[PDB]
Amino acid sequence: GIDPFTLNHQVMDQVFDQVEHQIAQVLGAKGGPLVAVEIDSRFSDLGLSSLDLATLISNLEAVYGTDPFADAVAITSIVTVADLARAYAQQGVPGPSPDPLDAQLRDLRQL
Repeated sequence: GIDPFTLNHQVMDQVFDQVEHQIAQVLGAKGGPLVAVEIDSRFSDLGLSSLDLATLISNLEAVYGTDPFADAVAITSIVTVADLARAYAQQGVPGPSPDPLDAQLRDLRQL
């Protein structure tokens, strides 16, 4: 039986499996040999180039319909599989304010 603590691993594994399938899709479509996706592996090491990495993200975005720019604001922080998976693993929790105008109303307590 799963616990809250192990659920963090489950959700991380969940997005990992998704990413793995998408990586195989990318390399498979391009006609390149499918490399084994290790969680601590670098996308560039798996065979994903700068453009392919961006494509991989978009392929995952098109799955969930979500894409956090909060923590994943720095594309250079997306190096290993765990880095990209981490971003989408933290899905379901309100982080930044979706609207900056109402966020302004929260700060602006004066006239």
